[PDB]
Parts: sequence; structure tokens; C-alpha cells
Amino acid sequence: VQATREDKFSFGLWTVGWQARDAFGDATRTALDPVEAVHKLAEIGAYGITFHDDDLVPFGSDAQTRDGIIAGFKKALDETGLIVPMVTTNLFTHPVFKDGGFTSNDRSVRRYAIRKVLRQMDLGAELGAKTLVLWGGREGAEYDSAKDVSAALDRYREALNLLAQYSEDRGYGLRFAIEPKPNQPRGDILLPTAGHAIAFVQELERPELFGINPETGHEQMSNLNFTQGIAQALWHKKLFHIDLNGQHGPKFDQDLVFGHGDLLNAFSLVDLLENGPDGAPAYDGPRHFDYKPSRTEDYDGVWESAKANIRMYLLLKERAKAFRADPEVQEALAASKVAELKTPTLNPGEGYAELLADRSAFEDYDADAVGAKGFGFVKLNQLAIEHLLGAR
Amino acid sequence: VQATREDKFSFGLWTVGWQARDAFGDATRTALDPVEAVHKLAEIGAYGITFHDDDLVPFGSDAQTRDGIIAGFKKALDETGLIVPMVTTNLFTHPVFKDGGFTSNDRSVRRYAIRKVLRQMDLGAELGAKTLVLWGGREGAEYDSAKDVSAALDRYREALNLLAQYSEDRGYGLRFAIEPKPNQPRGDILLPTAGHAIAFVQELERPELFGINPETGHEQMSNLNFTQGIAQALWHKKLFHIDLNGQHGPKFDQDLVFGHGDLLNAFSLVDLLENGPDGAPAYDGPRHFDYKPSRTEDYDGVWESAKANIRMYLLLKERAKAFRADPEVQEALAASKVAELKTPTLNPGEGYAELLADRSAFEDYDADAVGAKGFGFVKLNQLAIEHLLGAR
Amino acid sequence: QATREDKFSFGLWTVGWQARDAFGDATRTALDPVEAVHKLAEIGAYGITFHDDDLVPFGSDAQTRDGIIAGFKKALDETGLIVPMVTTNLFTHPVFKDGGFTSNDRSVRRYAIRKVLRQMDLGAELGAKTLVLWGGREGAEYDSAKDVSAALDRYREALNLLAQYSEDRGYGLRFAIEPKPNQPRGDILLPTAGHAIAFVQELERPELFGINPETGHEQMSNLNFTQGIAQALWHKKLFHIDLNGQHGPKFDQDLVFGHGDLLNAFSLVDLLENGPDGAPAYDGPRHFDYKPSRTEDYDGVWESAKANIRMYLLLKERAKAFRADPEVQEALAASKVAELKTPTLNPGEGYAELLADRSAFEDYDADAVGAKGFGFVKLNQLAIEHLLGAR
Amino acid sequence: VQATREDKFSFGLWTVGWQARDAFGDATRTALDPVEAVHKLAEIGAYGITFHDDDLVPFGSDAQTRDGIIAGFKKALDETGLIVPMVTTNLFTHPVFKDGGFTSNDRSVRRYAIRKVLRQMDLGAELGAKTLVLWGGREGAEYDSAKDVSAALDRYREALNLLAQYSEDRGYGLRFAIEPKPNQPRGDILLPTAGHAIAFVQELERPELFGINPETGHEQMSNLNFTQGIAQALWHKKLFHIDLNGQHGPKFDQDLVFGHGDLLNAFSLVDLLENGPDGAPAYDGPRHFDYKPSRTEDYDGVWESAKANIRMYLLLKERAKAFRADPEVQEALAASKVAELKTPTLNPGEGYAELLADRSAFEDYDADAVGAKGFGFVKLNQLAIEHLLGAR
Ligand SMILES: O=C[C@H](O)[C@@H](O)[C@H](O)CO
Ligand SMILES: O=C[C@H](O)[C@@H](O)[C@H](O)CO
Ligand SMILES: O=C[C@H](O)[C@@H](O)[C@H](O)CO
Ligand SMILES: O=C[C@H](O)[C@@H](O)[C@H](O)CO
Ligand SMILES: [Mg+2]
Ligand SMILES: [Mg+2]
Ligand SMILES: [Mg+2]
Ligand SMILES: [Mg+2]
Repeated sequence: VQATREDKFSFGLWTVGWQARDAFGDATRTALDPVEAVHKLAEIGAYGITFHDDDLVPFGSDAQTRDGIIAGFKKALDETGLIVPMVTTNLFTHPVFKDGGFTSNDRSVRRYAIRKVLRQMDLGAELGAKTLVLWGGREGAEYDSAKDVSAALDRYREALNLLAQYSEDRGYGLRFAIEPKPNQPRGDILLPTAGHAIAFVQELERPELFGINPETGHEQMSNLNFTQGIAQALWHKKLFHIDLNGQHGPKFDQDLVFGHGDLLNAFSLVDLLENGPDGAPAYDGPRHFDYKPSRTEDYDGVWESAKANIRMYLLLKERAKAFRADPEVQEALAASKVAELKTPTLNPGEGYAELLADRSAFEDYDADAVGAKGFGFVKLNQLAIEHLLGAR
Repeated sequence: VQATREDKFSFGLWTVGWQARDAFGDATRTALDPVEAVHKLAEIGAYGITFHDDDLVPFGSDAQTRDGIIAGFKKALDETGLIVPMVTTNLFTHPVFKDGGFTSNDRSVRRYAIRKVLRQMDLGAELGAKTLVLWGGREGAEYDSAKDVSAALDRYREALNLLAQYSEDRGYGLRFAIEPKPNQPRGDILLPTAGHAIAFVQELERPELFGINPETGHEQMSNLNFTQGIAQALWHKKLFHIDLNGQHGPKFDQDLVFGHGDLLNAFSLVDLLENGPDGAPAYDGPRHFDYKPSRTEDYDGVWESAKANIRMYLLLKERAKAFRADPEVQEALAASKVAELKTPTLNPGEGYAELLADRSAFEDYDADAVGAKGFGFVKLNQLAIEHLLGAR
Repeated sequence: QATREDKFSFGLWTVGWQARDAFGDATRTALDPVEAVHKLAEIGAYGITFHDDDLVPFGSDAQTRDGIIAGFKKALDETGLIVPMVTTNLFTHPVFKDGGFTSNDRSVRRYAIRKVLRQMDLGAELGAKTLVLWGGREGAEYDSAKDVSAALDRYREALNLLAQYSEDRGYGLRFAIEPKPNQPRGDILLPTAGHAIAFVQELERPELFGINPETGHEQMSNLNFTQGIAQALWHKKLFHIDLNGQHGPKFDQDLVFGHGDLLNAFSLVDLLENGPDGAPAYDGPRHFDYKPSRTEDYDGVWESAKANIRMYLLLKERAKAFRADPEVQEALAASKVAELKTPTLNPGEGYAELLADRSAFEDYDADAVGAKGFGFVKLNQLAIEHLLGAR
Repeated sequence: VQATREDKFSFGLWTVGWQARDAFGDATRTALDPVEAVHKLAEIGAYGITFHDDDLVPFGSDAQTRDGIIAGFKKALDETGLIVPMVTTNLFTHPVFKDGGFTSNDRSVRRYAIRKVLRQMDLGAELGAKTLVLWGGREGAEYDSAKDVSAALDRYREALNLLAQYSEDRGYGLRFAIEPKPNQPRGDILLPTAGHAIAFVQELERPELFGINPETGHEQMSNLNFTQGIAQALWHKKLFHIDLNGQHGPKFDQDLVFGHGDLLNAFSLVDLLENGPDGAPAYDGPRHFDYKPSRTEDYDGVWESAKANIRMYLLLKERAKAFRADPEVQEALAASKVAELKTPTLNPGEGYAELLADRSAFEDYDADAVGAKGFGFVKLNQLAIEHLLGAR
């Protein structure tokens, strides 16, 4: 198929621009020019581009240079019609952030980290971005006694409250998306899963402005069900953005093309986002790919991988719809009682008093007979998969 | 050392009573009489005993039988002075619960699950229990299309609000603690980590009556840092109860004696719980051991293992105390700047306007010089381990 | 549709699993063995396997035992099903709580061998060609409780005996050690396919020993199952295979083959079928060692049995199409997959000739070579598209 | 308390020399001078140093430079009395090795990789090294269809056979140690575990010259039991060298100080290596630390961390000795029948026929009665932990 701007496929500058310098080796590709990136991505079907401050403007650029880069960058967007849906700040590369940005043990680093974000918020606001993604990659520890978690959560909250204050007062209208990750680069990162991140956000001053940006690989690094966590995120209404990529369970973060890691879970994820209630998608934000072209590839492999992300999503979408439209699947869903879960356990107006009065819910309930009936889940799964294989 | 009632060590009837029938074999031990279990626990220094409805009263016992059991039980409690600080319900054993209790796709099972719990709340309230633990072991799925998570969270919530209501109205004064687990027995369980449970609890009708009951091995099954997750639970003030045991990373749940799995994390956990703010413990509920005596042991090994849990806790407590009273450790803490995290990042009355005006926070900040100072974390970790090893 | 040439087999204990798990009672009633034979024959299975204790209840008197066997043989006869492999339950009974062959208790070890000898005679009687040995209770929960070195000596001692016996009696059995990292023990001896092959190389008649790797068992450690099978085939030790599905490191799920890591299920079928000639690289039984989920009744059980065969045949078809695609041939050429098969050295070349080749070092432009891409993502993308029936 | 040359502690130049440039950030430490490294290690008690060709001589140095560096290095060893027990080659950093050295799909890379190694073998021999470690970090793949494993193993073997031929012909008397690793940097690496590396070695032309160099964290990345793995390597007599470090389960390779990851396994490991048959160690090679001083530390932190490894090993040794020497432990071992595993299952000269005729081994065997006796394993384990904690 073909991507449309209505699909809202976005990519970070750092994705197709990853030079492939890994933990054990030198870069295998030369640097990617941002203007070219804009052009190349516009060409493959992306509707937007994102970036960290330092991806666009080299750390420690004088004003003139910085200004110079932005102006050229805006031209390219202009020309191509791409937007900047989200912006983020690099609080992990420079040595000063070795112990964190917002929660560094060092107070001077914390103050600096906030200044650095404020400045990116301004550029973001100016480019029309709606979301500020916050990935606290250096927030965490290698040793338990080196970090007071409670104090760290206080300092994290303290920084977020300020950013919300600023944005509201300047009238930027940003939404903030906290990105959880279990480890890498710290032995243990704070807010390790989608869950911890949502619980945290609920403790902020203007919780309505905060959500999460879960990434496929991050949850899989802990062997969690990505689709299920996204389902919980949507239940809470905190899915402000999403990072799509592939991973092969608990190991270093691979950042593969979306659907190149856990294919079955990539399938159910697309089904959840698109086969939303009232026909429509359950999620309307950017479908952002935060992946990395393998170290073994050249610039051609890079564009190939960029396109593979889009094809994977559209092929899966196509099969999720067919699946839902299949009468045999409909019959299987019925036998599995999937929809009976949507009917309240209690009859309208019933409370514990009436439930207690219902002998059929306990005293006269035949648990044994109910326990003998199967749910037909295997058959239902077999049909989903045959839809995925294009075997139906 | 010796355990005192002030230590608040409690054990589940199902721990020392596990007959050791595992997934691949038959029981290796005969059943333990509840009265006998009360006497033996009292003798090793436990202050309380806990149980699932079905551990005490065999599933489907007539009222005369049940009444007889309860009465004999109360006598033992009376005679020994042990208390029942928490009670729980078995919503996982009987075949009727194969697709869950509160979230089974089948409506009638959902209604029966609630009645089974209400009945247990009554007995709990009569025994003086203050906490009702909820472990939704069957709430989840093996296949993504078999369960509507959103509908499931709705149903979960629907059941829990009723329980709070009933408890409120009857004046039971119970606190509810949801126990997260990532998998086992379902392929994926709903509310997989302490984070997900906390975020969920925040959405109930009366969040104040709800917290979590996190278990050491459950978080380690996902290879998460248990101590750090507890630290976050404490920050939210949602640590209502705790299950202590041992585990060796991501694999089936082993339920070893506390400290026999990740020893270093057990050590930092005891430090966190007992060396709380203001001299005193950061947590005051029961120190509950939800473990299983290894299948290779006989009743002698069973009491040995019951005693090993307490010994382990007391030995680590002793070492945690010594660790903190060491002037050298104190000096390392100061050099690592642990306490400096506790100081707000912003000066009193400082806002973004003032922060933006501080050139020392950015314009004149020497990132490069700060980035070069070491935190001394390794040295601090080494002193901690030397304390644990009794080498200091 | 399955044919006897596909060689699909199932263990009696897979479809017959009552779904009594670590936390709940059984949700299904017992399956009758004759019935299992008839139902499996019906879905296209060519063979059935069993642990001694799955067919003949532990402790049956000879009359009883004899009665059951005669019944079973008759069902085989009628349906035309064979018994390619047999195994022994050395894990259920309490006596085996510390192991069969490597129990600390000498008397259990002796008994463990007697139990297996007995099953060997029955296997021989039924025409089985492979004896699978799953040492599920061999290992430990605590490091000081088990002397690993003495354990391997005792594991070896027991196997050498079994081989002697088989060889003296003319049974012609092949022995396949089944590795598992854990469950039921905290740590099981011979935890991966690699550990088991290395061990087998140390027995008295190594040619008689190989392995029986299980998809889920390697995945429990997060290992690449296909890649381990490739190494097993290279050593020529793939004597049998147990297929099922798993979702990484967690308890063993025993899902239907292909319901866990689908990409790896695809590369595995490609490996086993798109062998050397045009021919399969593996000629043994495709054994499904799985469990129908606890949420299912007997209709679910038969559906899950068929799902295993369906997944393999669907994967096979896509594997074949993948290889026949000219676009794939082109990507394989760009990726230099086949260049790996050409020896690094030219015929008759040794270290002296290599050392004299200035072009292999002194004049080698590493920077230039390091800049060319392998085109692996593109190759991967064509593979997935074949899998999805998108081409 | 103090290290002796008899302890055989070695460190790789790349360990203390790691500048802390990780996957997400820039180096936080300056480069370490090889000569200085030699003096500092000599000073902390190390008996030897190891290096990758490229750690000592910058990739692409002319012979004049190369030669000068070697001469200075040689001097330092001279003055300090340190030896070079092992050398290794870097076949992972340079972009040319992106698909492997010996198993690169590119034939020219394979020829080049062999040449690089032959050269390092020459330097090794000149410095007196006895072991050549081969870590095939880039041998493997991210995608299944990209690598023919069979062909790969043929090419790995082809290369290794030539290396043995050469050493043997030049009379170097080297031993070759293959270092297994499951992943990082490739998605999956060939010879992922100690078991796979041993099986492979058995297929070489002169297998007696080959063994493995297992690393603590490498086996732990797969959640395997490192001690049990070493036990198997010792049974085969293939433990040619060993890399000690710490790791926290399946996640990126942390390379912490030895014993700072799984402490309990670090303990059983020292016990295995040191309490060998008849008092003597079961292993006689170097106790090599292949770790990295955390990114948060400075050079002070670096030397501290170097010493921490030595300390950890000697503290554990000390407790392993005391554990074994304790008559209570000796009694628990007897009760658990640990040594009974050493007695052959079969009586002297007993074969299948005598065993088949022994009614006590089957017909008259009381399995139910034996099945009920406990093994006393929890208690033995508790005794071990108490010795570790310095409580006994
Ligand atoms: O693990 C790295 C993160 O995924 C990163 O790319 C963020 O999303 C942006 O800072
Ligand atoms: O994994 C089992 C659970 O931990 C259970 O013991 C709960 O704590 C109470 O049902
Ligand atoms: O994990 C269980 C094993 O796979 C078992 O079924 C063997 O294959 C036969 O005992
Ligand atoms: O994972 C990195 C390896 O441990 C490496 O240090 C080798 O031992 C030497 O090439
Ligand atoms: Mg991301
Ligand atoms: Mg529990
Ligand atoms: Mg099997
Ligand atoms: Mg190493």
C-alpha cells in the first residue's frame, strides 16, 4: 500500500541519522544532513519529523550558528510540507548528565537540565510542536545506596511542575509525555514501565497536561505485553504519544524496525490502535518510529529500513481489519464471550445488598458445571494468526 | 538474634502448608493441620498468620463443618496470642476461575467471584484482620484477542468499588491491597508490576482505601529492582502490605526464603524499610513471608525454612544498621552527594523567571568541569557490601 | 493437509494434559489412550509417543499392564500409527524429587535405571527408534546441594549402561538428551542444546547419542532456537525435535508451535525443510510437545492439535515461496549469504601463503570495505512479506 | 586481606582504561597511558596484564610507532615484575568487522581477520603469553536469513585450525580460549553459551589446544547459573581462562566489579575454584577481571574499583574456606548426602544383568518410603549464607 499524511507516520532525526557507533564499535555511516533528512522522509511518506535539541544544533553552538540552522530547517519543512509534532531534549549524552539531568545528585546539574529544556520548549513552541517528550535516560542508578528514590521523585516532580507552569503562562499549549524505560544506560532507570510512569504523572500539579510515551522495545526489555500496557494506558487516557520499534525480549535495546521483533504483538497492537470503538482508531496521535537502521547497512539500507517501518504498519493494519470483518472470527469472538466482558457484572441498580440476596450468584451456583465449559481461545488465536499469514 | 512480636513477622497458612505438588510432580508432604501450624508459627516467633478462605475451610464445606473449623482456629489463636493481620480469597484454584474471577469473560463467574470475596471479608472482619489482599492470579490472557483489557479494567474496578462500599457500610475498617504479578498462571496477568497496580488504584471510587501488596519475586520475574519499586510505592504512600521471598530473575516463581534469591537487593530492601526517616522504620505493616519450603524437604526442613526467613531479615537488619552508623559510610554518602538530592532544585520563592535570569544555571555554567567530577558510587557500594559480609 | 510423509507426531501427554497447573485443579477429564490414537490418526498424525506412566498408571500389576499394552497395540494396528519414540517419567513421583540418575540418594539412582530399562524393552517391542531422556529433576535449587562434577559422572555412568544394554539386545535405539534450563528445578543440569551436545561427546558410544531440543526450552533463556538447531545439525546431533511456542523467559507455556515467537518459527521451518539438496535438512519426526490451554474443553484440545499441523504447513509453504523468489535471490546475492560457503583460504593455501598475501593485510583497504552495506534489513523485509502472504 | 602474586589477579588494559563512552553518551574520562596502567596495577597487587592489540597500539600505527610503544610497555613490565598471561585481538571495533571477523559473509574480511590475529599471536609469544583469548563479538546476526550458521561454523573452524597449525609450527605453545556471549553487539552471537563453545571446540583438528574463557555476566545475560556452568567446564577440562565481573540478569552487559551483581553465585563460584579436590584449587589459571569502572567515576573511582575486585575475591575466599571447615556444615553435608553422589550407582563389575536381577533396585523397592525423607537442603543453604554474612 501507500502511506498518506492521514496515517501520521513520523520519525526522529536521530533514527535515520544514527551513524551506528555502538557500545563496541565505531560509526559505519557518515553524518546525515537535517535538510536532506527532511527531504528523504517527505519522499517516503512521513507527515512529520522530530528531534532532540542537540540532533539539530550541535551542542555548544553560538547563537548565530544555531539561528542559522533553524532557519534552513524551517525552509525544508516549508518546502516539503512536513511538520514537527513533537520535540525532545537531550539530557543523556554530555558527561555532566552522567548521574541524571532532573535527578542528578548534583544540584547545579539539576538547575542546568531545567534551563536546557526550557530553551527547547521555546524552539518547540516556535516550530508548532504539540508534545514535549521527556526521556530520563540517566535518571536511575547502578547501586542502591547511591540514589534516594523518594528524593529523586520529588525532584522529578519539582522540575515537571515548573515546565507546566512556564508553558501555560507563555501560552504554548504543550502536552508532556514521560517515556519509561527499565534500564540502559543506567543499571536501573526511574519510572521503569508504562505503569510506574502513569502512577507518577497522577502526582503532579496539573496531571491533565501529562501523559506517557511508551516505546515497544522498552516494555519488551522486561518481557511485558506491550499491547496490554498500551490498552491500560488508553483506559487511563494517558497515551499522549507512542514510540514504535522491534525487540527480542530481555537484552540490550535493539531498536529494530517495527514488527521485526515480536510480530504477533505488533499485530495485536495495530488492531488495538485502529479497530477502535465506533469503527475509528482508539488512538489519534503520531505513529512515531524510534528505531535504528542496523550497523551493517549503508544509506541505501537506511532508506530501506525507513520504508519498512511504514510497510509493516500498513500490512498489519490491512490484516487487522480483515480479521475483524471475518464472520468466522465473529463466531469465534462470540463463543469466547469477549463482548460479555463489556456488560456490567451487576444489573443496573444492584449493589452488595441485592447481590447478597441472589442465591444464584453463590448458594445455588454450580461452579463445577461452569468450570467444565471451554472458552475456545485457541481457535480464536489460530484465526487471528491465519489472518496475519494472509492464509484467509 | 531473636524475633519479637514488635518485628511483626507473619506467614500465610499456605506457605508452611504447601504440600509441594508442583507443575511436574506429586506432593512430597502430607497436609498440615491449621491448629498445628498456629502453634509452630507462634513457637518460632511469628506474630500473625494469614490465609485464603480455601486454605482454612475446604472448598464446599457445609456450614456446620466451616463453623467447627473456624471455632477450633480461634481457640488456637487465643491460646497462642497470634493475630490474623490480613486475609485473602482463593479466586484461582477452582476450574470455574480458569479465565479469572472479577474479570472472567463469563458474567456469572464475575458475580460468584464477588460473593466469594464478600463472604471472606466477613470472616476477616470477625478475626480482626485489617487488610484484605487481592491477588488476581487468573485475571489476564494467553492470547491478545481473548481479552478486552479496557472492559477488564472496568469490571475489575466495578468489583473493587462494591467491596469498599460494603466494607464502609459495615464499619469493617479494612484497607485493600492489590498484589501485582506479571505472569503465572496466565501467560500475561493484568496489573503486571507495582506501577500498573498503583496507577489502577488511583482510578477507584475511594482510592484512599486502596494500596498494593507487592511481592519480592513478582517484580524480579520481570527483572525489575524490587527495592526501587518499593521506594516509589512508599513515595505514593501505597505500601499497605508486603510479601517477602526470594527469586532468581525471570523464570517460574520460586518462592525461596527471603534473601536466598537476590541477596544484595534483599539488603537494600531491609535498609529502606527499617532505616526510615527520623530513626524509625519507613514501613510499619506486617513483614509477611509468602514463600514455599522446597519440594526436597520434609516437615523438619519446613520449620527450618520458616525460621530461615526471620533469621535472614534480622541479620540483614543488623548489617543495615551498622552500615549507616559508620562514619566512613557517612563520609562516602557526603562525597557521593546522596542527601543533596533532598534539597529542592529551586531556591525558595524562585520561579522560572528567576531561573531564566540565573546565568550560572546556563550561560556561565561550566558543564565540562562538572562532567569531570566523579561521584564515588563504587566506593560507597563496596562499603555497603563489606558491611553485609561482616567484613566491617 | 497433512500426509504420513510430513511425519507429525504427538505425545500422549500433550492432548491428554488435564490442565492441573501450579495454581489450579484440572479442568479436563482423563483422555483414554485408545481414544487418543484414534483422534490423532484422524487429524493426520503419523505417530504417537508416551512416557511409561502416561500409558500404564504408576504401580499397575502385570496383568493390568499387559492388558493396557495389548489394547494400545490394537489401536495402533487399526489406525496405522507408529511409535517413533518412547520416554520414561523420572520426574513425577516423590522419590525423584532430587533427580533420577543424579539424585544424591544412591538407591533412587539404581531404581531410575531399572525404570528406564523396562521402558526400553517396551519401546523395542513397539518398534520405537529413539529413547528421549528429559532429566527434569537433575539439578538443584541451591549451589552447595549438588556436586555438578559427580552429577555428570553419574549421568554418564547411567547412559553408558543403557547403550550397552540396547547394543547387546540388538534394539538399535538412538538416545536423545533433552535440555531445559529450569523448571521444575531452580537450575537443571545440561541447560541448553550446547551443554547437552558437549556432554554427549564424552560418553562411551557417542555415535548413539544426540539431543532432543525443544523450542520453548531454548526460548526460556532468550536464545535463538533456529540458530541452536543449525549448530545441532552441523554436529549432526539433531536426533529428534520437540516443537511448541513460548514467550521468552517465564514459566514454560507449551503453546502450539508458532503461537509464541512467530518469526523464529518461520526461520526454523525454512531451515528444516529448505535443506541441502532441495531436500529437507532433517528427516525425523516433527514432534509437538505442547499443552492445550487450561481454558479449553475437549473441542479446544482437538482444535489445538490441528493448529500445530496447520502452523507448520502454512510456514512451510511461505518458506518455499520465500526461496523461489527472484527478488529474494537478488537480495541474498547482495547480502553475500552464499559467499560464506566459499572457504576463506584458496585450495592448498596455509598460513605461509596467507602471510605472503599483502592484499590480505598490508595493502588491504579496511576503511573502504567497512563502508559498503550488507543489505540485511531489506532481505529481512522480503522474508516477513513472504510470511504475511504480502507477496 | 592482601593480594599476592600467587593469587593470580590480572586485569585487561581495556578495563581500568575504559573511558566510559557508552551507547548513549560521550566519554567521561581521559585516556589511560599503558605504562601508567602497568604501574598502578602492579601497585594494587595484580600479577599480570592483558590487552587487545588495538588497546596498546592504535589501529594503523606505522612500525616505528608500533615498535616504540612495545619497547616502552616491555620496560614497564620489567620494572614492575608484571607478566602478560594472555593477549587478545580486536575483531569488533573497526567498521570492516560489522558482520564479523572470521565469519563475515565477505571473504576478504575473513582473510584480513586471520592476518590481524596471526600478528597478535607474534606479539603474544614475544611477551611470554600462554593463552590467546578469542571473543567473536561480531560473529552472528540480527536477522535469521542473513547468516548461514552451518557455513559460519565451517569458516570459524577453518580459521582456528590455521591458528593452531601456526602456533604449533612456530613452537609458541599457546592455548586457545573461545569466549562465549549470547548477544551484544550482534542480535545473537554464534556460540552463545559455555556449552555451545565446548561442543564446537570438540570438532577442531587439535581439540587439546582449545578450551573456553567463560565470563560471569555473559552466562548471566541468559539467566544461566555461572557456577554450575564452570563446574561443567571443569568436568570437561576446558576451563582455560576466566573473566570475572558482575551482572544483574538479562539486560545489557553491565561489567560491574566481581561480586557486585549476583553475590550468592559469586560465593559458590569462589568456593568451586578454591576448594578443589584435596585442599588445592580446582583451577590454576589467572583470575582475570574483565569489568568496567562505572561511567559516574573518575580515576579515583577507577583505582577504587580495581581494588574492589581483588577485595571481593579475597573476602569470598575467606568465607568459602570457613564454610567448608565448619563441622556443622560438614554435618549438614552428610545429612544432605552431597558426597553420596560420588559413589558409583553400580557396584564394582556390575552390569545390566546383575542390576536386572537385583530386586531391591525395583521389584522390592519402597519408593513411597524413600520419597518422604527430606534432603535438608534449605538448612545447608542457610549455613552457607550465614558464613557469607560473617554471622558464623
Ligand atoms: O531509548 C532511547 C529513547 O527511546 C529515546 O530515543 C527517546 O524516545 C528520545 O529521547
Ligand atoms: O503468586 C501467588 C501469590 O503470591 C499469592 O500467594 C498471593 O499473595 C495470595 O493469593
Ligand atoms: O518440559 C517437559 C519436557 O519437554 C517433557 O515433555 C519431555 O519432552 C518428555 O519427558
Ligand atoms: O563482552 C566483551 C568481552 O568480554 C571482551 O572483553 C573480551 O573478553 C575480549 O575481547
Ligand atoms: Mg523512544
Ligand atoms: Mg504473595
Ligand atoms: Mg519436550
Ligand atoms: Mg571477557
